[PDB]
Amino acid sequence: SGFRKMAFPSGKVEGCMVQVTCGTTTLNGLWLDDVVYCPRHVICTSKDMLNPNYEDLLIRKSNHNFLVQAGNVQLRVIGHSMQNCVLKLKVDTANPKTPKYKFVRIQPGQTFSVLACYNGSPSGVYQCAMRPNFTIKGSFLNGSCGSVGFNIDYDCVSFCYMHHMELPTGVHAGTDLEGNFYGPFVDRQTAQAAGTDTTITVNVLAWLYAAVINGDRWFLNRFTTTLNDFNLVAMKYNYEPLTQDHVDILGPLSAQTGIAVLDMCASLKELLQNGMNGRTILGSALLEDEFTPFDVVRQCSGVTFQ
Amino acid sequence: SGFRKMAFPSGKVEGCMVQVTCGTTTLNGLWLDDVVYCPRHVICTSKDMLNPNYEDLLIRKSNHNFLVQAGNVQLRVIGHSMQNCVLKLKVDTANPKTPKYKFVRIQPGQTFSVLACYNGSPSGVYQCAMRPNFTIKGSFLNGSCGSVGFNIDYDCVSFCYMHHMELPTGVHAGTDLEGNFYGPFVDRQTAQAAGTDTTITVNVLAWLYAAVINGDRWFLNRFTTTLNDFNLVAMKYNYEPLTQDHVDILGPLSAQTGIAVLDMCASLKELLQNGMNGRTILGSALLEDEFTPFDVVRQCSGVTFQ
Repeated sequence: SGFRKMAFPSGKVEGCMVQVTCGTTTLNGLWLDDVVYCPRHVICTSKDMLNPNYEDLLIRKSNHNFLVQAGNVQLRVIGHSMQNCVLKLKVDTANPKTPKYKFVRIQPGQTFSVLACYNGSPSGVYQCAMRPNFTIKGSFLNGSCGSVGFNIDYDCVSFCYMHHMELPTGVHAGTDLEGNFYGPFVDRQTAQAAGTDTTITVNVLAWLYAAVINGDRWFLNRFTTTLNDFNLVAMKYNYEPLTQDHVDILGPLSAQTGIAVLDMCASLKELLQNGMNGRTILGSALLEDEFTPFDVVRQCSGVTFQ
Repeated sequence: SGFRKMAFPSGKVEGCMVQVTCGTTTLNGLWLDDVVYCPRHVICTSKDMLNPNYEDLLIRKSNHNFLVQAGNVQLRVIGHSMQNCVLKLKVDTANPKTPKYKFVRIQPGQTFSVLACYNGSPSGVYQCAMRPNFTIKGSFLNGSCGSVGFNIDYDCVSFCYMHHMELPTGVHAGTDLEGNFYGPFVDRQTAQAAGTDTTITVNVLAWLYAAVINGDRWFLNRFTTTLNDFNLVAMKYNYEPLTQDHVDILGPLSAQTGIAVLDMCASLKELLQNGMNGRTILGSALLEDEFTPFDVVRQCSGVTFQ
């Protein structure tokens, strides 16, 4: 038993991390088959970033202007291209360590693992969630740009995130691997409003199920509630409204614990309205919303990937 | 910026995980050079576990009684032997993916990464702390036994933990890679008393420093305190006593932030006596003790390993 915030094993992703250098700037790139993916702002200087015209900036660059190093192997750049906010550097040799992979645009409220990298070398891996406002609360220092987030689905690495910038408010923003930002953000050094963030209600309920599986009763109540009436309380505490799609997602957790979803909603309702009274759930003094229902079933059944 | 509970990249360790099966039991093994290391209790049945005579049990076993699976290739076991509580299965072929590695016995309060595994397949990775009572609060289901914990020190994998058992109270226990348990525990299915656990005071201070580095300084108070007077307060709240060794270890964080170690203890003293009053520190409503001072410096300077 036990419950932890678990990241996917990163081996398959480590093999794809390269160092990409253009002019003075060095960040991380993703080498799959014979293409390296990296944030296009690698072609910028500190002052360019205030208002870059990326097309003009890239025109002054040629293939040989790009220094791509994969460990100690020098890669040869035979093409360069801009797709939305990502740069696709065509290189002469395919990555032999290329895993089975696809590019995926995830939904707000889904989770993924991040392999934080500096100069193309992996330093850590951690789990996180794409917030409802399309930000992520991560750990990215100078030169972490181009680090990617991913899920593993059996043998297939699903790349969903590439890191581009820290907002003035300290949260993080980035693109899918086709270069479309999550949210309203742009790769330019200006103040940028993230939305009002909300708590991912379906995730919080999945975590309450994880609590019961592991021995925590105490929040279980004698009440129940209705879908319509729970969302009234949700709106007051800035929880995402619950839909029937969400209730269906919680079916298996419902069936294993024997606790109907609206009964768990009633327990959560009392928690929002009266707090936790300085007691904890699965060791936490707050309500946790960074486990999807799939994350909970994986950790409580032991799904492996090889 | 940002701060996360970050695990080491797991690639080098994934390459060493195999599946080891004996009778009905299947758990995980660590294939380094031509030896597979796994818990010796794989040679036990459910009923054997009540009181195993491991010497007699291992005498009755033959090489062919050990089915070692590495991906799709089954390895041929040409020897078996017991070193304390770990079983050493000599195999026909040396692991071509063997990293530079050492076997290390860690101290209570240090941290390490766990590659949680089932049937020899990596399923997840997370950071954890060896508690002062020599247990770990991990996430281990049936067949996770033999999962290992480790640190990376530049290029060398330092294996420090092998998982063996869940205590009846739900916490976890295991050995170093020489088969010596951490703590008073034994590999037999009986009630086993773990110690009184305490909070790792030096880790909490490291995290408070991590908080200041990242912009959370509401808890900074204007006072100081003495080492003797702080430990008096610490003992009342089941914190580990702080030593000068601990103060010296926090030196670099002290110098980077401009907050003397004893001033930070004064902040912590107040935090223990009046709680957090519904504020958070680095997103958390409780005081975190699973980051060592080295963990904080790694994540705040961006040290990589590849």
